[PDB]
Amino acid sequence: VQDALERALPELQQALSALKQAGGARAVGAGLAEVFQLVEEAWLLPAVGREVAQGLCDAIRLDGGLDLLLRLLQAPELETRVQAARLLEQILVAENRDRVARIGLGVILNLAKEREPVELARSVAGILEHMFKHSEETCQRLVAAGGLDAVLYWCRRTDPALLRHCALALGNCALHGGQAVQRRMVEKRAAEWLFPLAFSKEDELLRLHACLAVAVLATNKEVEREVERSGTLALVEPLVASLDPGRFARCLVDASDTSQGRGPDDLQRLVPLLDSNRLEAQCIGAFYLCAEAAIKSLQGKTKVFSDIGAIQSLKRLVSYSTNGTKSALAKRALRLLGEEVPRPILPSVPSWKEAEVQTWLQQIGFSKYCESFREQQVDGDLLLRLTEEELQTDLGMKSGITRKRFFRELTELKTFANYSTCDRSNLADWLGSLDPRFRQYTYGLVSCGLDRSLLHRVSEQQLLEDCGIHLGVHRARILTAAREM
Amino acid sequence: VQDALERALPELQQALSALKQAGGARAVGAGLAEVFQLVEEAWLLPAVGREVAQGLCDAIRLDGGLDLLLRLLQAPELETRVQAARLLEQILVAENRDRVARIGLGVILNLAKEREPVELARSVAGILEHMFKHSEETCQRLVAAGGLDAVLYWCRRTDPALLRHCALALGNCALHGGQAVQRRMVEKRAAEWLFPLAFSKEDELLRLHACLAVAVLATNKEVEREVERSGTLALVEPLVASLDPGRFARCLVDASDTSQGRGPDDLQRLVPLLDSNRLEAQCIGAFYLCAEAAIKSLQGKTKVFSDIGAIQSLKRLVSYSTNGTKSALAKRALRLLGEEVPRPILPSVPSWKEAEVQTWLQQIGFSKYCESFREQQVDGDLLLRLTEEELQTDLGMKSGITRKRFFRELTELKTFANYSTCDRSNLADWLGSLDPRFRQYTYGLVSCGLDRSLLHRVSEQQLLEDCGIHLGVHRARILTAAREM
Ligand SMILES: O=P(O)(O)OC[C@H]1O[C@@H]([n+]2cccc(S)c2)[C@H](O)[C@@H]1O
Ligand SMILES: O=P(O)(O)OC[C@H]1O[C@@H]([n+]2cccc(S)c2)[C@H](O)[C@@H]1O
Repeated sequence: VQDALERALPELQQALSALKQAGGARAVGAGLAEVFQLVEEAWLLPAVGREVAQGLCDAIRLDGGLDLLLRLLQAPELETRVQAARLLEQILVAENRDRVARIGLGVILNLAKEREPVELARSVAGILEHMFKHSEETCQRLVAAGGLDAVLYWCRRTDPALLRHCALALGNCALHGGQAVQRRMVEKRAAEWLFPLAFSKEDELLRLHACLAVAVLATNKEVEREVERSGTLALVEPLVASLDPGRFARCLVDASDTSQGRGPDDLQRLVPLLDSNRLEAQCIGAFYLCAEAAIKSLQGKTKVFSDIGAIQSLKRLVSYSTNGTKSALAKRALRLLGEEVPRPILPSVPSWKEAEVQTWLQQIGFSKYCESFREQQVDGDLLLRLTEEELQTDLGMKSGITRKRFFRELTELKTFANYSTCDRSNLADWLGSLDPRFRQYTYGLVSCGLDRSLLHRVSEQQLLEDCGIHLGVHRARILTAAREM
Repeated sequence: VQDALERALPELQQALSALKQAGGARAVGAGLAEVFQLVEEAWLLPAVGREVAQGLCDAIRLDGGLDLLLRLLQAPELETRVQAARLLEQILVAENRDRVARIGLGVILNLAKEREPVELARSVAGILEHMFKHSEETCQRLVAAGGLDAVLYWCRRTDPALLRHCALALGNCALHGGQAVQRRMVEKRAAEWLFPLAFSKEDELLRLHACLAVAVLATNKEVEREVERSGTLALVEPLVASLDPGRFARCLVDASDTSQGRGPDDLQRLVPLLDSNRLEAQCIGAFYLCAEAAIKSLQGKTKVFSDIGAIQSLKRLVSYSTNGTKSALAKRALRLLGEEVPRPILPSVPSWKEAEVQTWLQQIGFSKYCESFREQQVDGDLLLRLTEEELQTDLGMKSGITRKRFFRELTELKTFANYSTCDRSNLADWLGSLDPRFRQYTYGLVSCGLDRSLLHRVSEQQLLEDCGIHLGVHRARILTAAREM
């Protein structure tokens, strides 16, 4: 499908040569308009626009296109600025992204001080958004000085494209930025400014991006207080519930902000939102994943999600979902990828009987051992207290790899199980507060009769032997937490 | 092919005898011209010039030819110096190199102070450039005092041949010199003076050697700050991308600076540039390797690369390349040697399924066990956490040699894998900052639940058992690094 490359690269080289030869303002503007048209038609090329646009961006990278665009962007006249920034925001691929991070930092901030031209402001917002898509060190250095002031000022504006770009930029800050970056942004009242934007009924896209940024901020368990004080959290769920993934898929074809799909890096960033223990974050992540799933199915690719690994997260959500809209979104996405829909699994693992054990074993595809469990009368308690030796000898799992897979499944089930039948001190809640996966040990401690009050007097040997916590790091963390009452 | 040897040895002996008998300036000049012509025709002898020139250099080494040239180079008249140095730069093989390093230090420097004669300066630059190929202590001593000033002054000159000699000299200083030598050169503003040279569009060779020196300096992670402040880094990639190795091969036949190939030691120095973790350095290394591959294939030698080991680096680059220019260069170089081009492997190693495992196993040529991997349902997580005993028993690799080979392949894959799916504290980035190979351990730490923040509270036993870091030295280094936050 390189015919388009042979169609565009000669014209692109000619246009780049003209742009380098363009010393006059009119010639600069004409060349910038031509290259902008070329990159736009490359982007909108049906079902193949992404890779051809990336190739055009690479061809711009050679011949020093980036420095030429920066040079034209430093010109006194605003026409050069607007045209150059319009071109640049379309071509800010990861390679050009890091090149700008290395070289062009500081001029972009200075021209971002030019908040008055809204037409320029939209393009500058796109530039800084794509910069936020870059690594975290760039996030601190840019967001600290040029980020919050410019993004908040343009959020206070009313133009739709600028607000949409600002919301996307804030979402990228929340995703690629560190917990310190999110903390600083939250302290900068960013959520409070986003609250009208998410409450702005005009555009669904702006509200969606604002909800995404709010959810990613809520993933930080240190600033969530003022985050929920913003009130957007109670707004996130009704919005995602009201919207239709199929409707969103049919739309955005005309408004091609994401019509050509979304970068695998962006989806990889989104995936952690599923296992975030925050219902709004999981809702918005599921909605985005379902929308991108529909878009890719229209394009005809589903392997990218498996490469990212969202399949496992979605299936775990389906098996361990209590909400209705989360279940609907996950099932719809899985059916969009042409994947099986697992039946929800009964959470009362401690009270499980043989039927539940057989069902769960068949669900993890371990039928070869099912009868043995049925032979051994395995129930919830025994399954929860199952050990390596018992699995190997009594149940005949003589291959270590199979035992490792079984213990991985058991770890997942333990982490996402409800122990309300047995515990009474909410030891599971405390362990999850320390770390989600720590919940895997909860029943063991319950099997030991340990209590929160008694936790400060437990020992390492008691943890390893009685509680069966094989990992030394987890034992050390638990002991350190328990020593502090 | 000793016919050339018996053609040259008697004539060379006669010329050496005449030069020894030459007391007058005119006789000295005549003898020097004759021996220079002989060594020139010996070097340019088709496809066999190297060994015959080496034999001529050995014949000069005997009969005190080196000390005769030194004494003539100590003469008052400039003509004798220029002729003697013209001969010497051609006859400065490694043996003559070390002899001059032992004996002729300081007189060469003193005549290098005579920077005014540009024709003499060319030969002096050649002498010092070849001298930089010697050991690092000699490099320290001689480069520290005379080399820097002479090369900077001659770079300030306009002679293309002198400039090319200086660029090659700086590249040799960067390669053969130690980290202290590189630091001293960087402190001498070397890259800043190189910037106009690389920016001088006239000579492709001069720009290429300047970019080579810049890249080798950039391999140092202590002084790269001012190196990228020089600005040549943004120019390195366009140069290598624009040029064609075939163009470099068909050309330079007349300008026989490298038309007879390059010393295997030089290629051995070049190979580390491929695994230098810096895109520009790998680009220039790949370009040089492809050019030398073309030259050798035209000559008909490919085993030299296997002896040097560039095949492994090229294949690792091809498998684990994200850039297009590097991929194209490495693929073309491998096709020059008639070696298979491996298919690039999916970087999302944690998210691999059975098909990816089968593909990777077939790529490393471990087909004999693929079905077993299929039988045990090994996936990315299991493969990354696979142990010695599990491999030996479950997968039936009873021969420890095969297990060591498989674990070496797994170590390489881990070092070059992408863990962004699993980790979130960028622990891989920190480990690579400590040491690239340390990246192999990252997943294990991720499997242990360890992050950057808790790194300072890990212990040796936790590293050995939970993280499975078998090497005690690596464990000690990681613990020491973690103790310092
Ligand atoms: O996520 P990616 O594409 O690697 O990087 C973002 C860059 O791509 C352009 N873009 C992506 C998608 C669809 C359209 S119309 C345009 C953006 O303008 C930005 O420059
Ligand atoms: O070749 P090596 O061992 O890297 O360098 C040793 C000597 O060979 C001469 N030489 C080799 C080949 C082609 C020409 S024109 C010249 C150089 O003058 C150098 O002093």
